[PDB]
Amino acid sequence: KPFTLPILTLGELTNSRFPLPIDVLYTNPNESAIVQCQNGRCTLDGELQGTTQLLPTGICAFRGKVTQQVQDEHRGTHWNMTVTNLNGTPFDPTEDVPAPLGTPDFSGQIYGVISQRNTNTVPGEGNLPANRAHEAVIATYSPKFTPKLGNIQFSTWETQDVSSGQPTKFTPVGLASVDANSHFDQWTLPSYSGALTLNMNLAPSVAPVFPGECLLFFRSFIPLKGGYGNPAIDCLMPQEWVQHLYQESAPSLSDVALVRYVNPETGRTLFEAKLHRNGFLTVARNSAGPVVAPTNGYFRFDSWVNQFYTLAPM
Amino acid sequence: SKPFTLPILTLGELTNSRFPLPIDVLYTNPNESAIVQCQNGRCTLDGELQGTTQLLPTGICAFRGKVTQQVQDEHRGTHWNMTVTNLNGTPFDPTEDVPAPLGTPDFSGQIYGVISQRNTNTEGNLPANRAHEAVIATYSPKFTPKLGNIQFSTWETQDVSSGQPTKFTPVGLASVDANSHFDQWTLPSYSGALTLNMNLAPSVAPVFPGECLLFFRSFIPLKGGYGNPAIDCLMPQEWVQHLYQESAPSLSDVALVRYVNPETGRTLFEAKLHRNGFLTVARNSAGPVVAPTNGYFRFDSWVNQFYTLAPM
Ligand SMILES: C[C@@H]1O[C@H](O)[C@@H](O)[C@H](O)[C@@H]1O
Ligand SMILES: C[C@@H]1O[C@H](O)[C@@H](O)[C@H](O)[C@@H]1O
Ligand SMILES: C[C@@H]1O[C@H](O)[C@@H](O)[C@H](O)[C@@H]1O
Ligand SMILES: C[C@@H]1O[C@H](O)[C@@H](O)[C@H](O)[C@@H]1O
Repeated sequence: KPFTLPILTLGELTNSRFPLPIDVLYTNPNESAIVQCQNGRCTLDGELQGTTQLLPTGICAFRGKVTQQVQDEHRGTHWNMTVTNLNGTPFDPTEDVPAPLGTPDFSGQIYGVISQRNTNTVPGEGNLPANRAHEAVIATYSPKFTPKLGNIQFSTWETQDVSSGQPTKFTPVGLASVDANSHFDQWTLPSYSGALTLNMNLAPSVAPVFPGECLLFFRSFIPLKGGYGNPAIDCLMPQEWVQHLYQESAPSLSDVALVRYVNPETGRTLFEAKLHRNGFLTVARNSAGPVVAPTNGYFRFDSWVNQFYTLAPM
Repeated sequence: SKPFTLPILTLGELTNSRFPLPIDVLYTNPNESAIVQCQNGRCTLDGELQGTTQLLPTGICAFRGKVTQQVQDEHRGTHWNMTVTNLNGTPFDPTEDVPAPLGTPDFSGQIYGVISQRNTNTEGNLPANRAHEAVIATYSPKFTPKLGNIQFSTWETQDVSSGQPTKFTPVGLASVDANSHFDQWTLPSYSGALTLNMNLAPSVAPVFPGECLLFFRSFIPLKGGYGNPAIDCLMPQEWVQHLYQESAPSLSDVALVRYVNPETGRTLFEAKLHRNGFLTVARNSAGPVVAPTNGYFRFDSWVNQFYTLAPM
């Protein structure tokens, strides 16, 4: 079965690591961190890895139940919530994944909304349940961030109106802050089972091997609740590619696919890239920053090549 | 002729095309009195997007633009006038043959979400940001997205900036009380109340007796109050994306599809997938379809509109 990519253009793609549109292609050759994100991880023959799942709505989402308000040294009102799988089934800590699928894969203060729809109903309200929603922040670097253990902590500005024991949804919106104390680092993994514990079942790190090549990312700018900053989240492949590869399950015929970024209006190749078996791109570029190209561009699969192939410089 | 196909995503791998929600259940309501004419999640089987439908899951019920004016509510809250652009940032051209900017909500209600802003200009060199909860009343006379401007309301009374890039991220509904006018089949008046909506995707309905529409239903969060609101789409967003990609010619008015249990390989029921992009089943009851969420629709064959469905 022939390998293919979707023909979605850049303006028709979304980020696999946060629910955002793709804004720009981006490189950063001098990156010192190990790149080992756990969302948006899928091999070219369709094997999901890390905490990757298929739903755009599941990325950095949680589902579970608040248990109680809990004490924390930091500003705001804090709440513990048990988390299930996103489909509502209990999370089994013995499954070979790093954390429930969809769990955030970076250090930071994730801003969003916690909502609740009670289980118990009121006969006088037409047998309908009570609801509430409030802004919330999940500090994924917190020692109380233990999604692999089945529970996480979030904070609210709201001091009282979060109910114990009720079905709870976290909808991610952006970051609370990127100030010095907010520990935003997109390449630092949370400790999924808590402070001082080793993460397990991780999708592998990715890196260029060939001289003069660097990783190519699909970058999205992420909203901020407050403060100064222009934070971005870089993914290895957009969510649509994860969905496409998963569907197709086409055998990989070598370790490296040649892809060309094409202008569909002019028919011209703007540059070429290696699409590696483990699900990431490299290009021959010697600079950091955006790739300035029209957002109607798209990657076209050309052929299977190998580690010895020399890319034309971008 | 390029063969027609559906994705092999199961129900638990699908999302709603009318609000950013996972699909929870398949659903019927044969006795629905409303005309069904939603404008998001509209795609013909040969890949033609219709209504306000666009491809991004992040674009559904999203807005992008700039705030122009602050107006205090007479009682509580603050209203903000927002010019809106296309989601890709380009100016919205009201002369384009669409009902409203793609992604515009397609139902009456108070849509609850978060307005966020990242300023354009900067003596530090990083832009200032803010976000607050917001509500967009799509039934409001000030909801005129086809004219390039809408209004949202906030609890926040001051901290929303004019002339700065603004994003609305939808989250759910503010209320489904009587005074909140939630009706998922009532279209907003995209240009205001006394004006006719234009360029609409057509209404959908069974043509053959004994059939009813089959929906992909999602439950939508509420900011407050009592309720268990739901939003029904004709096809999930992944089907819109797939059909658009494939652009396979339609070889009859109807693609017969079977909902299959892959564990047993058995067909649970069959449905008609109509050319204009919607499902009907032979069912004479309302409510969820009780089936495993690892079930999925498989394309069987092109059939005629006169084909008689096996009763569910
Ligand atoms: C719920 C809280 O309301 C306050 O007025 C705001 O200043 C905070 O940002 C937060 O939204
Ligand atoms: C930099 C400042 O951050 C704060 O949280 C906001 O409330 C202000 O509007 C401003 O953007
Ligand atoms: C910003 C507003 O803060 C208040 O405390 C809350 O009661 C409202 O629901 C809203 O979130
Ligand atoms: C019915 C009530 O709606 C309000 O908005 C909420 O703040 C309460 O917790 C409760 O659910």
